[PDB]
Amino acid sequence: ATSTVTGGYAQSDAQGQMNKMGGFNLKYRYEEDNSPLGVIGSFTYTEKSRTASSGDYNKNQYYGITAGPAYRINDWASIYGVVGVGYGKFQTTEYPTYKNDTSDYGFSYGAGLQFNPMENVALDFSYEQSRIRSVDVGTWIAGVGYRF
Ligand SMILES: CCCCCCCCOCCOCCOCCOCCO
Repeated sequence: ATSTVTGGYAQSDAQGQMNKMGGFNLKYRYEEDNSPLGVIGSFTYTEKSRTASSGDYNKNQYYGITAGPAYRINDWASIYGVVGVGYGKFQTTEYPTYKNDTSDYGFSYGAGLQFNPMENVALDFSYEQSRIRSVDVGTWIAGVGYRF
């Protein structure tokens, strides 16, 4: 049995003018030595904050917790699909002191590929999609790590 731990930059974009929002992603994958089928869990977090000249301030945070099956195609490539929950927390302050916060969970799902350019190294690329209330958040991920 082996495990693969990867991490890297994540970047979210929602339909509706909610520009790019940067963060990170971590995945923990587990494989058995004698089956191509394993499991992978994924943690994603992005955020963006903005303060206008008017004094107004906005802060958006996105969390995605997903997991699913991972299939090893050959020695250097595997594919995976994940499902779970997405959480969005949106903070807004109308200067000087009017605040309004909203948060809610939604379904999240994703798919990715992991390459092993050397047996102990992993290059991970995935996309994650969540629907929180009516906003659709899409997040691209590129990570790296070790298999051990
Ligand atoms: C979106 C990407 C694809 C989603 C990955 C789904 C991968 C699920 O597995 C598909 C293949 O089925 C697995 C085989 O388990 C049997 C192996 O042999 C067992 C030991 O004797």
